[PDB]
Amino acid sequence: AELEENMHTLNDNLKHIEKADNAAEVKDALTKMQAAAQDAWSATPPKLEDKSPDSPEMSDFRSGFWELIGQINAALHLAKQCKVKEAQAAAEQLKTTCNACHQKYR
Amino acid sequence: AELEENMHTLNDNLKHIEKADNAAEVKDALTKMQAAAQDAWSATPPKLEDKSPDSPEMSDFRSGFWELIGQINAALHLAKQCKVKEAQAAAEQLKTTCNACHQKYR
Amino acid sequence: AELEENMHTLNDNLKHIEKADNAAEVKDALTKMQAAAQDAWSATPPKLEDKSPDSPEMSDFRSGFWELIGQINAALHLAKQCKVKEAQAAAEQLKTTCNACHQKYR
Amino acid sequence: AELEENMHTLNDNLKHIEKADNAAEVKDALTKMQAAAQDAWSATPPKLEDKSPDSPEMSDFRSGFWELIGQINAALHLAKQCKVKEAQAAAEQLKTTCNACHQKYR
Amino acid sequence: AELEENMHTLNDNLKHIEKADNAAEVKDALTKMQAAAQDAWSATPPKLEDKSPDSPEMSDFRSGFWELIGQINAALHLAKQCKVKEAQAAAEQLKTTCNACHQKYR
Amino acid sequence: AELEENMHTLNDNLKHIEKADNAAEVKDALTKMQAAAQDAWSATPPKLEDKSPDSPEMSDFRSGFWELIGQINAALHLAKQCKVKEAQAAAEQLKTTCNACHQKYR
Ligand code: HEC
Ligand code: HEC
Ligand code: HEC
Ligand code: HEC
Ligand code: HEC
Ligand code: HEC
Ligand SMILES: [Fe+3]
Ligand SMILES: [Fe+3]
Ligand SMILES: [Zn+2]
Ligand SMILES: [Zn+2]
Ligand SMILES: [Zn+2]
Ligand SMILES: [Zn+2]
Ligand SMILES: [Zn+2]
Ligand SMILES: [Zn+2]
Ligand SMILES: [Zn+2]
Ligand SMILES: [Zn+2]
Ligand SMILES: [Zn+2]
Ligand SMILES: [Zn+2]
Ligand SMILES: [Zn+2]
Ligand SMILES: [Zn+2]
Ligand SMILES: [Zn+2]
Ligand SMILES: [Zn+2]
Ligand SMILES: [Zn+2]
Repeated sequence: AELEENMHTLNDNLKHIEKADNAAEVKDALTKMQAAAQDAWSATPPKLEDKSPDSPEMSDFRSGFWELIGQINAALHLAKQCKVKEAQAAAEQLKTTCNACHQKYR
Repeated sequence: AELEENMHTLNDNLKHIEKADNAAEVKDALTKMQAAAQDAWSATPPKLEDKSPDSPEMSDFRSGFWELIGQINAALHLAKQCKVKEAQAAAEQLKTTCNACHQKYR
Repeated sequence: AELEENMHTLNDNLKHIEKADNAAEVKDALTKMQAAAQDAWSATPPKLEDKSPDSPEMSDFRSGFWELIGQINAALHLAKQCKVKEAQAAAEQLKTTCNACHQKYR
Repeated sequence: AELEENMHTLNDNLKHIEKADNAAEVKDALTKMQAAAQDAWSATPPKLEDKSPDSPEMSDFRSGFWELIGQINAALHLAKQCKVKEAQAAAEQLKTTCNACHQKYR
Repeated sequence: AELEENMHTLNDNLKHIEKADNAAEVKDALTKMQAAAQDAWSATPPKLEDKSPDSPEMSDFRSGFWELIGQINAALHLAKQCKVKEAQAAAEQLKTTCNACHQKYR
Repeated sequence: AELEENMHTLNDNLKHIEKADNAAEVKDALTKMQAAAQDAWSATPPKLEDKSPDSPEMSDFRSGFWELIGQINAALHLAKQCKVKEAQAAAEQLKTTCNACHQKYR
């Protein structure tokens, strides 16, 4: 999908996680988030169209999705442990990574 | 899967592409390669276990899979155009990227 | 996904079909369209939140996706016959069905 | 699949749900039911082959699968809440919807 | 699925192959056949419920699906070579294997 | 995949099961094992390349995967019952079947 649709997927599933009433919903939403972040990490955003693939900006953009995906997976592990509230709190913390990328490259 | 199993998947499917007799086989194998490279780009290899995630080494390791995946996708586009020989030749060129990573980090 | 994300999926894949250079791309995009239309036909749109499920409006809304999905499948059959231009022309004709629903319920 | 195979899938999975000993089995079976009902709602049954797609009969036939799918999803939510007995009881109630369609159109 | 539903899947997809107008349909149907045969080879049929798993009957029953799956895959290879008529003729030949099993164990 | 890659998949997932901290991990790993065993049961191993498909050796090789898959499924049922330790103990017992095949045919 387009990068912007991956972003809508990330945003909508974060909301599902916040309002989830059970572990299965949190796991389902985190899985959809892992997939969207995977589809996005290789894209090139608008504000970076004019840059060498090896530009530290592109490398930094990637690192951001690398960090996000690591955090998504850690929250998913908590959900697999049936620690629903802890998984939801970890999902909240993701937003720091969303925000840090958006501040630089959105 | 473990990083080493992703590597076996990449290696075996390159061989299928070389010996393929039709576009469907080349597409199938390139698809399996995209998936293995996706599963690998987030891993941390042995020779790099002692490094900051932001270490230019980890960033470089990622860039290598970024490059590989771009080339896999370009070869896949050729196969979707039914340009089997051209796709096979592009698959050959991938090995430069395999080799460059292995020289540094394997 | 939310109804609005199904709509983004339909819109983006129509654009891929228009600019496609081969049958595989058209088939891939039509498949993603079938799936989005399937995810949408059971939803309830905003302008209809206040209506009996059996309201002729909800029945009409459904009929619209029923028609759309039939047309998506017919275009997909053309693509499976490798009739790329004909499939692209059929994809264009879909927009009449998009438009007719939007005029009533969007 | 043919409409009659979707019906066999619905019937067999209802039986699995009745005899299930755990939530995972109920969820698995309800998921297979959602998929079969999705594959069926767009079909046209024998006793209706001679009717305008907009015939209130075809619209009614669709509404029946719309209702069924809503009930399947509600039972699935109960199973995700680990309310196995409640999910099984909701699966029983589905049969009212099966029966009402069959009385008219089977 | 139940063994009898795997059999319905095999039967219906053979019919799709006979009436197919393009390679994609033949491949799609053969793929569904491979999956049904995979789901069946491990089952135990009624007329054999009273037999040691190592009974030469169970071993023979398995061999039959082993043979069938090999033939399904060979027909699929022909379809990937875009040899539609040859794939359809190979699909016809499958029925010898269906028949031989049914004569013994159905 | 090649038979040897199916074997790596079986081996790696057994290790995940041993070190699992929750049911979801055990189920995920057992599912990957079922799939690898399914991909392997139809192969022909090196030490048997020179044998009639109906050779009691090939029939015996198959029986071994038949037994393995039955045991994988039984362990999976325990995991679906949330009996994690019991599922892990059943996964241990699988190794008897791995070993018996390897002694004869590896
Ligand atoms: C970089 C490493 C990013 C991370 C991590 C996340 N996002 Fe993002 N996002 C990023 C960019 C470069 C853009 C602009 C894309 C464009 O086409 O302009 C966005 C955009 C969004 C949007 C708005 C989409 C739109 O309609 O234009 C949303 C709602 C959004 N991003 C959400 C989001 C969330 C919730 C994330 C973490 C869970 C997240 N993004 C991560 C870059 C990056
Ligand atoms: C880094 C960016 C790499 C790219 C691109 C590719 N490979 Fe690789 N590979 C890499 C590492 C760090 C390692 C060592 C992993 C370990 O556990 O030691 C490997 C290993 C292999 C192997 C051997 C696996 C084994 O049995 O130990 C193979 C056969 C292999 N890699 C193949 C391969 C191919 C064909 C690639 C391109 C198509 C490729 N790799 C890319 C790192 C990287
Ligand atoms: C009813 C039967 C519809 C059919 C067929 C299609 N669409 Fe639609 N669409 C419909 C509604 C009720 C809405 C409003 C949803 C809302 O939340 O307000 C929409 C919306 C769109 C949009 C805008 C999405 C947004 O960002 O708000 C787009 C781009 C769109 N729809 C596209 C689209 C296409 C391309 C279709 C056919 C291929 C199509 N829609 C069909 C209802 C219906
Ligand atoms: C209409 C909205 C239906 C709903 C809801 C369900 N079924 Fe159905 N079913 C319907 C029709 C029109 C038919 C006849 C199809 C034909 O080819 O004649 C059927 C058939 C069945 C059958 C028999 C299949 C056969 O072997 O001929 C079964 C066992 C069956 N249906 C089961 C079933 C169940 C369990 C349902 C709810 C969970 C259900 N159906 C819903 C139409 C509709
Ligand atoms: C054994 C190795 C078989 C092979 C190969 C195939 N079939 Fe079969 N089939 C087999 C059995 C033991 C049974 C009886 C199952 C039962 O529950 O009684 C069947 C049954 C069928 C049926 C009828 C299903 C029903 O409604 O009762 C059909 C239509 C059928 N089988 C078709 C079929 C086809 C087309 C096959 C090859 C492509 C095929 N079967 C292979 C055992 C075996
Ligand atoms: C026969 C019925 C087998 C069963 C059951 C299992 N394995 Fe196996 N395995 C088998 C063969 C014939 C071979 C040799 C394949 C070859 O190409 O030489 C193997 C090999 C392995 C290996 C080594 C793979 C390699 O790198 O060469 C491993 C690690 C292995 N098998 C593991 C394994 C496990 C864990 C099993 C049960 C859970 C298992 N195998 C079952 C044949 C059979
Ligand atoms: Fe659970
Ligand atoms: Fe083709
Ligand atoms: Zn797109
Ligand atoms: Zn809920
Ligand atoms: Zn692993
Ligand atoms: Zn391996
Ligand atoms: Zn070939
Ligand atoms: Zn949502
Ligand atoms: Zn969107
Ligand atoms: Zn293209
Ligand atoms: Zn069919
Ligand atoms: Zn059970
Ligand atoms: Zn069943
Ligand atoms: Zn059936
Ligand atoms: Zn056709
Ligand atoms: Zn291979
Ligand atoms: Zn864990």
